[PDB]
Amino acid sequence: GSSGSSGKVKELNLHELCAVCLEDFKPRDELGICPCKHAFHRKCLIKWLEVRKVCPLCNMPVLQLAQLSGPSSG
Ligand SMILES: [Zn+2]
Ligand SMILES: [Zn+2]
Repeated sequence: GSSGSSGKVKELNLHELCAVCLEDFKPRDELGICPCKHAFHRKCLIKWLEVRKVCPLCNMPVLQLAQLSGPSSG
């Protein structure tokens, strides 16, 4: 964990924080958006998907993309 509130900190407050790692999302790292209106770290997701092929937020089974994006289905 983190403990040591000290020094001047200037980090715009937001209402969006990862669920797997629980760390303020950063632009430097790519963000993957899910069909459940939930975004996560390209790493957090990929990994979390291995141990649990579900969303750590809504907890919905995301195996196949229902939406008709491309003929890459079959
Ligand atoms: Zn994360
Ligand atoms: Zn979700």
